[PDB]
Amino acid sequence: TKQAPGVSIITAEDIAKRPPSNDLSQIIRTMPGVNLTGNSSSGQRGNNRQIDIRGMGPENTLILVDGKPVSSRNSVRYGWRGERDSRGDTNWVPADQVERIEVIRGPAAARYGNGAAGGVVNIITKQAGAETHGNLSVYSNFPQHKAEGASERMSFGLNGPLTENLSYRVYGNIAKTDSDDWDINAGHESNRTGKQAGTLPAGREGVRNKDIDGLLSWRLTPEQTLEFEAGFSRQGNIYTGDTQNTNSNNYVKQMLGHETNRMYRETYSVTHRGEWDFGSSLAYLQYEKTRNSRINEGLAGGTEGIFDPNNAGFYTATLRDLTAHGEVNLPLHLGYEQTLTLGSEWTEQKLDDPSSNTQNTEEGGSIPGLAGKNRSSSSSARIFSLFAEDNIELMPGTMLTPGLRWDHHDIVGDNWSPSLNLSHALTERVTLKAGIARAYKAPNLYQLNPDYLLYSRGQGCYGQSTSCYLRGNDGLKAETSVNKELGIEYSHDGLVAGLTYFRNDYKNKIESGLSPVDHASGGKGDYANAAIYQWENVPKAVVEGLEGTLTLPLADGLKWSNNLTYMLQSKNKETGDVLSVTPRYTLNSMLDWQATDDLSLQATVTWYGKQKPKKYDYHGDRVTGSANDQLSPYAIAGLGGTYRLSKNLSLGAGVDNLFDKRLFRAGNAQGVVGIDGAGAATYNEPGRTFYTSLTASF
Ligand SMILES: [Fe+3]
Repeated sequence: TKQAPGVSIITAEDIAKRPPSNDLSQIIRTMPGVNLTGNSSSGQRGNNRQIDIRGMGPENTLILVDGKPVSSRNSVRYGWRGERDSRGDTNWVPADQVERIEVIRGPAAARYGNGAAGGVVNIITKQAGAETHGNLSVYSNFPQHKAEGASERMSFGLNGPLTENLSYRVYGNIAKTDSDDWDINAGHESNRTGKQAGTLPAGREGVRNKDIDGLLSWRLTPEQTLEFEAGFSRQGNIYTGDTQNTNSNNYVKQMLGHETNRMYRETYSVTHRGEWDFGSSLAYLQYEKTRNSRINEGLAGGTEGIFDPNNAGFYTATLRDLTAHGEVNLPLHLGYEQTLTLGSEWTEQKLDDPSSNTQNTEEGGSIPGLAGKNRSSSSSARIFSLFAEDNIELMPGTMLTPGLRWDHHDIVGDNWSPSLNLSHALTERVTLKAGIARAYKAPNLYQLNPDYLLYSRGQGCYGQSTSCYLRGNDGLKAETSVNKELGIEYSHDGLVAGLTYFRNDYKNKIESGLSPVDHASGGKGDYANAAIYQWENVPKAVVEGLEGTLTLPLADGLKWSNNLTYMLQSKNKETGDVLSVTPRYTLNSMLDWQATDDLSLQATVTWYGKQKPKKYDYHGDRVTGSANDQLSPYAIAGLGGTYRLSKNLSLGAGVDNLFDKRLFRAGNAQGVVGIDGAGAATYNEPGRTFYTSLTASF
């Protein structure tokens, strides 16, 4: 099936029947245990939501394409409140060239190591067969309300042999998601007075995509396959007024409807695959080079994450990420039947960011050990990793899987991530699964870097009103999490009923600090001798909830599917505030009718529970008025169909959000001077939207 405890498959056929506008987050987020959330609780860049597994935040969600990491978002400045002005890393592969998506949550994902603390999303592409095939896929949606941005998408694939031992596969995508109108949130905004009167919290940023991938497979012997692939992708946005704090200036307005960030992503990969008697082998080299070109922003207080009109123009941040991986897999025959996997991994992240490191110390006064001007643009970390998984058959139908991962991070030091995964047949229809693993999170190159320096005159300083600096800290420990999960599943004649409890005990979550470690010397007026905070390790945090799935065959042609997320707890145990903001629950419900041999029909309902904002502001003081606002439970219904015209041509058509339930970003979560908070009202939910699709394939 598509749902075991801790794991979900999305198939090409699923993607086809619930087409995404553009980004895959749309369909990935409907898996149990998965939300579409910001990383922390500020609501900053709140229309830029990314995949979150079990409320661990999206920085703890590792995105792979065919087993190879995507790290491109690590090229976007990481801000004071743990958000990047990034659309995430699930929009690099076009929907219609995906074979399947694998989502691995909690203890079963730790084995993947750095940044799999929430879990892994592996986006798997269609490959060549024994013959040549190819496809041409087009999708086009049509919002009821014009304010909301429509999406258009055209991709092709082409795959097959060249020789007896030479296979290839190529695809290309062109797509565009129009931005929401600059004024979509007008009349819904938080109360804005004085200087900030007239300001608006923005709708969804638009994106233009260009994706080209080529792969050559070379199986130069019976037991030896060698793969070369290159990826060229380009996302340029369509700006619609978004700023960190929802303030505006003149440069912002000048740029409405213009490209203000472009990401170029280049991937080259060498992969050798072995199969012989003793067992299996895999090793790969990926070089990911990301260029993040965007308009200079300020790094101080209310000027953090607005276009800086004193330093107008684009800079380019450059991420060179290098990944090499080796695994062999061994069948073994002993007192217990088993399979042993042995592996090394090596990664290098070089970040050149010529803008992030430029906050100067004149106003707050200077910081011993930090040069106020011409600090290095450069950050880097290498992790070396060794691991062995043992997949032990005790008695047929029962598997015990212990694995040890050891990682050497060249700054933070040594990590030991042990794991144990049990699956037990209690019956031929019932399976119990238990798992406890310690997953691993390396500090990001922003958190780690003593040259990375933000400033506030007070409004963003914890436990005071005075000026303060926030500073990078190479003294940081890595974040570790003991992800526990206990689950049970009945599966028989496509009847599936399962429920999982998960608890992740979260140690040394990295976060803007609560106590000054120091005070600077000198600078201007009341702002002089500002307090110094660094990126700190929070001792303890907890997430806890329930994943459920229930699939009933109503009739032979008719299938009723349901996935449930219920979030019990999400607590920073130091401040007692929430980590993420997620709906209390999420129920996704599909009815799938095979109405003919040729016609298939789909009704879907998604129910979102209550959403509560953070209780405390940047000061650590309790928020008041509209900063407390919660979002009521709501549902989104949709109908669709796919009418097969020939083995060569299929048409799709449907309506997302049938009953036109809409939500509007009112701003960030808390109040600032002149800008009331918006609590949980931090994102735009789009209204009724018609769509059509056409897929031609040999
Ligand atoms: Fe300020």
